[PDB]
Order: sequence, then structure tokens, then C-alpha cells
Amino acid sequence: MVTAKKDENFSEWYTQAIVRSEMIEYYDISGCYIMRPWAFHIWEKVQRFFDDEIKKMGVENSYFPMFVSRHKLEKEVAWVTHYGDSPLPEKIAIRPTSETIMYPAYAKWIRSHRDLPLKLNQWCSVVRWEFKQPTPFLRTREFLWQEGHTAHATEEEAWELVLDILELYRRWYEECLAVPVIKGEKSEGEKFAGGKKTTTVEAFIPENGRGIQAATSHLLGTNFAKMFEIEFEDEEGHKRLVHQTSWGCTTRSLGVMIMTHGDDKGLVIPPRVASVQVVIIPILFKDENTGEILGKCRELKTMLEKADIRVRIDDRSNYTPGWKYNHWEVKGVPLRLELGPKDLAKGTARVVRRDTGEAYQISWADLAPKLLELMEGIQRSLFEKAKARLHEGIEKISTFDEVMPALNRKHLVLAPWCEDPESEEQIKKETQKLSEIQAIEAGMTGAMKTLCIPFDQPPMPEGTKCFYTGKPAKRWTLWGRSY
Amino acid sequence: MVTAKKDENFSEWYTQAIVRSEMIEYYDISGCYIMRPWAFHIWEKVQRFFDDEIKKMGVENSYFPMFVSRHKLEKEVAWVTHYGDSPLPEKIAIRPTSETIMYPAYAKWIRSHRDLPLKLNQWCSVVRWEFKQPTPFLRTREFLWQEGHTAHATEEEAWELVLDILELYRRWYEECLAVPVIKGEKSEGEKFAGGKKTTTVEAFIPENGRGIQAATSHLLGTNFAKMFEIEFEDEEGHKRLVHQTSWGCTTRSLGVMIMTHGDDKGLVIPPRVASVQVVIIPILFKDENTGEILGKCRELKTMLEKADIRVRIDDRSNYTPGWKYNHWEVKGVPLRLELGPKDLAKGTARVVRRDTGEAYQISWADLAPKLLELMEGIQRSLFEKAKARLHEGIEKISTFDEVMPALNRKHLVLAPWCEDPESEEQIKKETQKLSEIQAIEAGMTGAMKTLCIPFDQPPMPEGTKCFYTGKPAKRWTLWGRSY
Ligand SMILES: Cc1cc(N2CC[C@@](C#N)(C3CC3)C2=O)cc(NC(=O)Cc2ccccc2)n1
Ligand SMILES: Cc1cc(N2CC[C@@](C#N)(C3CC3)C2=O)cc(NC(=O)Cc2ccccc2)n1
Repeated sequence: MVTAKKDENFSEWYTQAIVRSEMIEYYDISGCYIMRPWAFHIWEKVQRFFDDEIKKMGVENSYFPMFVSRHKLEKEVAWVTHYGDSPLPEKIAIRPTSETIMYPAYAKWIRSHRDLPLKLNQWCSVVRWEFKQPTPFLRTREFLWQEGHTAHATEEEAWELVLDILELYRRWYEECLAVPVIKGEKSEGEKFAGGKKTTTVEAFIPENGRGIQAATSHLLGTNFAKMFEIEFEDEEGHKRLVHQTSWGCTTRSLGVMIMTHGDDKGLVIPPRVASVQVVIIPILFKDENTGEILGKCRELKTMLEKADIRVRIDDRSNYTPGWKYNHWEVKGVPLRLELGPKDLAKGTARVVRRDTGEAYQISWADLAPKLLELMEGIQRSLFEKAKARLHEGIEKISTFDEVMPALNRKHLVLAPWCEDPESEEQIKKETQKLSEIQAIEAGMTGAMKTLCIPFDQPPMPEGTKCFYTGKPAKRWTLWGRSY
Repeated sequence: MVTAKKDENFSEWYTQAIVRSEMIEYYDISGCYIMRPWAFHIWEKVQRFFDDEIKKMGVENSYFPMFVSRHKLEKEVAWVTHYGDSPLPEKIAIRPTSETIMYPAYAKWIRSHRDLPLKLNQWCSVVRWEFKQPTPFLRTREFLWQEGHTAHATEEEAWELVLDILELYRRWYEECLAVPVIKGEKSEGEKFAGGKKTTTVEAFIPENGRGIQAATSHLLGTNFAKMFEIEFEDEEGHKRLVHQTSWGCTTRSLGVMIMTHGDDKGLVIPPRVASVQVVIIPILFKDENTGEILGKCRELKTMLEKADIRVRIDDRSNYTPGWKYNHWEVKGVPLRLELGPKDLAKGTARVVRRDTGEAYQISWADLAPKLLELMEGIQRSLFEKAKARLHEGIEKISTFDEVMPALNRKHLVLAPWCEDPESEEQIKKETQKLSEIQAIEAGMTGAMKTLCIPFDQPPMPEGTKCFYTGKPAKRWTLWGRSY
């Protein structure tokens, strides 16, 4: 049983939810966590979704080495310096990302416009060795991801791909994980080092008021092509720099999903990614025809699987139905199906949905289409409720004086901004200081930073001033405390 | 074009075959190679096969960290000692294998016999940092693999799983990759450190006479359970050690496939793993109805894909058909389909098989079933020819005096052996010395070691003596030079 309340001690709630559901195990190296099958299966599902989608775009998978030489990297990094006891003459780094590993090869492979576009992806893990507090799934020292890297003859084609991938990330979060996200452009201070423009999808954790970057898609432009001499010839033979993109998304997505839909009973997993969509729990009275009940459960499982419903029967005789109900609730199975002698006699089954607890009596003949309908209802309900919480979590403001009250309500702020990079640094420092003072009156950082400049922009009145500098505002920008 | 001959300079042939087909790219860290899509797709195919098969056994995937603490590992390793410039207080190692990473968790997770069997697998890369000459695919410093790890209430159930997995590895090599392998038991000196009994499938490279371990499946017994205190209670409450297995297989399999089937024109890829099974090459005379020809090629592609045949049309107008024929031969596509105006007029297509060059004229209505039949014929032919070469490569001998002649014929030897571990060390040293002398008369190591003790044992006459010690022979053992 989960016993911390999600709305009272969120940190303890999260730990209990992911440990008691058997998703994670701890490890004696800080910032690294074991992903057990209950979590890993969800990763496999979103991996298959994204892989199928980028394959349709002509992206192909590959595998590049986990090590990068010092001079290539330096053209929060873990450095290998010894094999056994023998020092290496040049230290080598574990990849935090693979631009410097892949792009010398790109420079070799690309010669003609006929070689473009080049589109590669790899599924691997990377290491970003930071000393700040790690969080299971959300912010870890090693994490699983995919990184895609493309090169194009024109900036416009590269940008179109940046946005196509960002839309795939929106679908990963909203359509698979039922997590609402906001598409936007990163600030100059927050964009990828060396890139031209970084786009992002941002999510929100209401219980601690924090934004979090859900995935990222970078227009690198010609910057890395200049760095690595990646050029192509047109048909007349003139050499030009390629235009590049890089994009990535990680197991952070699972953590965001967990935090968005979980409740006081534990996990709630959206049906579209749940490894068990329906758990069948037979009633096993000592004084019943148990073989008949179990046989009917097997028949129902076969029937549901013909509709591609993922089913598990928990026929263990050493646990009670009440124990099983709690067990699979903690694990987030979206539907429970109960079958006992009285149901058998009626030709029906009792189905309980995990998100609301509502129960249904459903005839066996109706079971497959009704459960498909119910699972789409659960998926949409999880998304719509999360989207309403996202909406309620964003305050539209006009001046910096409104920031700290809004942050104290654990909200994000949407504010007109002049987009001066110095002003973002100053806002970060000032909000951190004010947060510290408030903490001392009270008995992760308190700084507010930009999350993104949203693609969907409210109207900007003619003389609207920047909320911090008073200079002419340029765009509406989303800010908050952040991971 | 490949221009080194496979039977004249095998090393150069192999390099040309894997580079000119765009399977590999070199890298500025020795022993690490980039896997380009043409190779990576084959890895994806065998990964899907093996993953589906172990899922049917109740194995579930997971992900454990790439780092292991020094004391846990030490309860050819690359050591991380710094993040940026900050030294760590305890150095941490990159996994060469994950027993010491996973089994503390196993000890925590396993409490009751009801928790058994526990069956986990992960797909990842590992690092074994050796200074010997590396070989693309076959012997690398970092390599992709899967490692499976199971725990059972009895030794017999664990052993049954060891053999079930070994059979899956036989299917991986023989049924997917059309590479014949020999199942056997490793010698005491060659078995997994800490394990009870190691089983193996061994393959053979005729051109350099070398055996190579294709995959491995270990009965760990209770040894690691003792090391890590992995115990379970029976229903009456007595604690007993679990019985464990570990097994692994790597991208080495791709290299073995390449070496087994390739020819002087380049790669030959078995249809069951070829990412392009049929390449359609339209004839594109300037004075023809090119749109009609290309339209028919599209129709044929759709028809073939309804039979799950993997098809690519090479409709590039800037290369000749002869250029395309060579291009896709070098890449190992098992079937080429040619279509020009005269074929269109006849309602047929011309199909050329990559392994033998035989051509067929096939009606469009017959195309799908005939090509399925032809691909199964190519697959079986590749396997049967490789199996005959394996058979011709093994000499059954009686005394050590016959070893060096057989090795000079680039053969393996099957010999009666007393199985004394000291005798294996002495045979290794003696054959290395004799090889060195022969080298100096002539203008990788020359040592002969055990490859395995095959499951399929010839009859052992009553008084048969060991070929090296003259003591009573115990079993027939397969020896050769080795990777
Ligand atoms: C699990 C996960 C995810 C991500 N990040 C980054 C942005 C990104 C996005 N979008 C990546 C480009 C794809 C993402 O997901 C980052 C991380 N760890 C770290 O920064 C290291 C760390 C560890 C402990 C505390 C503080 C920092 N850990
Ligand atoms: C690609 C690949 C494969 C394998 N091995 C091992 C046995 C095994 C089997 N069966 C593993 C258990 C699964 C296998 O495939 C091993 C390796 N590198 C190494 O030993 C490191 C190395 C590098 C250069 C020269 C010498 C040694 N490199």
C-alpha cells in the first residue's frame, strides 16, 4: 500500500509509488537507478511508437561508440583514465550526447547533394555527471534515450524536420502517455550550446509547481557543419555547408507520466502504454467449482486478446481478492475484471476502472468492444484532467511584482518579455534570493527561469512593456521553477 | 567494387567487404567501430527474433546501470576516475558484464520460492578493454549484446534453462544467419569465472582456420548465490540458495555471418535477415516509356510486400543498371529483379540470385510465391554449404603428433582428451612455440586451445588414451586456433 498522500508529502509519495509498484530499485552509485520490468515495459512501448514514426520519415538506426576523445569532445563529463591499473595516454570521456562522436563521420560520408538528407538515430544511454540532487526517472546521472541527428541541403528542410520531430514528441507525451505539453522555443540562454534555435515541449508538475523539459529538438543550422567541415556539392560542383538537426527524448517521460496520473493509491498507467491493461481476478471460494471459474477466465483472456487487449489472470490461491485489488491498483493497471460463480451464472463480468473506481457489469459478448471503449475513455479522461491542471497552473501576468505570489501558489507565469539574455540571468538570481528569504520565514533551487517561448502566442498589445525591464516586450514567455 | 580475393588476403577482403558495403566506419579510439544502418538493421532483426523467443519463456527486459563500484566488482576493466577535473573518492568501473551489478538486487528481490523463477534480460553495450588486435564485429573493446540472468529453486530447472537458451543461440546463428555452430561444454580452464558449467556454441572461419565462440550460456549453480547471499524460503520456511544462469550473445554474430557467406564480389546476406531482400532495378532507356516501367516496378513492390517481402526500388537515373548490379551485390542483397520494356511486354521479370548468379524469368502472377521459394532455397543453400565447409574443416586425430599438420591445413582437431586443466595450458604453450618456429621458416596468436567438448560425442573405444598425456581419455574435445 501507498501511504504518503500525493498532495501532502509529494517526494515521499513519488518514492513509495515507484518502489512499491516495483518500477525502480536503488543502487550504490548515486544518481543511478535500476529500471525493473514494470517500468521497462512502458519504455519499450514508447520506444516502439517513436521508432516506427521516425522510420516512416526515412530515419535509420545506428550505433556509435560510448567513448569520445578529449580533443574531439573539447573541439559534467565522466572521464575514463585507466584500464585495470594502466593509465591511458589520453583520457577518454563517456558520451553526454553524441554530436562530436557522429559528425566527423558525417563529414566523411557527405559529399554530394545526392547524399542528403542524411537521417540517423540511435537508442542508447548517456551520462551527465552532475552533483545536484538526482530524482528517479526525472534527473539521473545515467539515462536511456534516443538521439536523432540529421543533415540537409537547406535550412528550411532542416527546420521542417525539427518541427516534425517536435510533433512526434508531442504525440509521445500526449497521445501515448496522456501528458499535456507546451511546444515552444528555448531562450537564447537556454538553447543548445552551439545550436541556432532550440525547440522544446515543456510539462508541468502541479504538486511542486515545477516545469520540466519533456523533450528537445534543435535546429543546429550550419554551426556544427562549420565546426566539423560537413559540406556537400551541388550539381554544378560548388561546396556548401549542410544544415543540421539533433533531437532527443529520455526515460524522464516515464517519470512525468507517473507524477501526472498517480493518486493516493499509487500508479495509474494510461491504457495505451500499460503492459497489463486488464487484470482478471477470479473469485476462488473454497466451496466453488474453481476449475470452471478459471476456465472461463482463460476463455475471456483469449477473447480479449483477439482484440489486442493485454490481459493477465491473477489466479494465485494464496492471496485474497482484496489483496489482489490493492496489489494491481498500486501497480496502475487501468482495468480490473472480477469473475465469480454468480457472474458465471449471469454471463457477465464486473469491471472496475482504476482512475475513478467506477464499476460496470458487462456481458461476455459485449466485453471486448466495451473494454476498448472504456480504455479510450480512461486515456482521454487522464489527458483532459491533466490538461485542466496545466491550464489552472499558469498565471498570465504583467509585471515582476506579480512573480513571487504566483510562484508561491506553485504556478508558472506567462509574461511579456523583451528576451534580453542578461535579464533572464538577473531574474534567475533575484527570484532565487527572494525564495531563500521566504524559506527562512518558513522554518532544489528556488530560481525561476524561462521554460519556453510558446508557439501559441496570446495577442501582444501595441505598447506592451517587458515585465522585468520595462523595455518593449517582444513575446509572451513561460517561466517557472524548474527541474 | 571488392578487389581483394577472399581466399588470398582474407583480412583485406573482410575490411573491404564491411567498409564498401557501408556497414562499418572507423573511429579514433582503437577497438571501437561505428555500426552504420546497413549492419544495424541486421542486428535489429536478430534482436527481435531473440527477444520474442525469450519473452515466450517468461524473460522480461530491464535496464541496470553501466557503472559498478570497485568493491562490488572486485567482491581489462575501464575505470572512471574524474567528472570534469574533480576526482571521485572511489573509482567506478564500466560494466564488462553485469552479474555484480544485478545480483545484490536479486538478493533483495528474492525471498520465497514463490518469487522463483526470476528471469531478466537487458540489451546494452559492455566494455572489455584488451590490448590485443581488435577486429570489427568479432572482437571489439565496446560491443552491443544482450545478457540474460535467471534464478531458480533447483539446479535442474536452471540447467534446463541453460540448454533452452543455448538452443535459442543455435537458432540465432543457424536459422537466422545460416551459420552452422557446434554445441558443447567449455573446458574447466575456459569456463566462466565463478560459474559451475559453461555451455557454448562454436563457429569456424575456414579462411584463417580459427574457431570462435558464437554465444555462451552458463550454469552458475549456487556459486554466485553464495557470493551475493541470494536465498529463498520453501513453504516450510527453510532458506536455500538459488540456482542461477547467465547468458549472452553479441554483434560478433554479424561478423561471423559476413565471413561465412561473403564472396569475391562482397557481402552475401541470408534472406531471413536481409533488410532489402529484393532490389528492383528498372531499365531506363532514354527512348522508353519510363513512367510505365517505374509504375510497374511500384506495382510489383506492392505485390511483393503483401507477402512480407522487403523490397527497394533503385530508380536513380544517374547510375547505369550495371553500376546498380554491382552496388547491390557488394551490399549482399540476395535477389535482384530487373524490369525493362521487353519484360513489360512479356508480363515477366528477370530475377538474379546473389549467391550463385543464376537467373530466372518469372511471370508477375508467379512472382510472390516463386520469390518466397527462392529465398528459402538461398537460405538453405547458404547454410548447407557453410555446414559442409565446417565438416571439411575438422580432423579427427589420435595423438599430439598430428596436431601441427592439421593446424597447418587451417583445420580444427577433434581429439580424445583426459580433460586435465594443466594439460590444456601445456598444449596452448607448446602449440604457440611450434607456431612461432614455423613462422620464422615462413619469412594473432598461434596457440591451439579447446573450443568445446561437443554434446554430440563420437564413440569412445574402451582403452582410448588422451592424445597429449597418454592417460585414459575421457571425452572427445574440439581444439583449434581461436579468436
Ligand atoms: C533523465 C534525465 C533527463 C535529462 N534531460 C536533459 C534535457 C533532456 C530533455 N528534454 C535531454 C535532451 C534529451 C532530458 O531529458 C537530464 C538528466 N540528467 C542530468 O541532466 C544530470 C543531472 C543529474 C542529477 C541532477 C542534476 C542533473 N536526466
Ligand atoms: C564483439 C566481441 C565479443 C566478445 N565475446 C566474448 C565472449 C562472448 C561470447 N560468446 C560474450 C559472452 C557473450 C563474445 O561474444 C568479446 C569481445 N571483445 C573482447 O573480448 C575484448 C577484446 C578486444 C580486442 C582484442 C581482444 C579482446 N568483442
